[PDB]
Amino acid sequence: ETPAQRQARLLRMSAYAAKRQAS
Repeated sequence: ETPAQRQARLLRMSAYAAKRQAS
C-alpha cells in the first residue's frame, strides 16, 4: 500500500463508473 497507488484508484473511484482491471 502506497499513496502513489492509492491516488491512482481514487483518481476516479467515487461510486461512478467502475474500473476495468484484469481479474
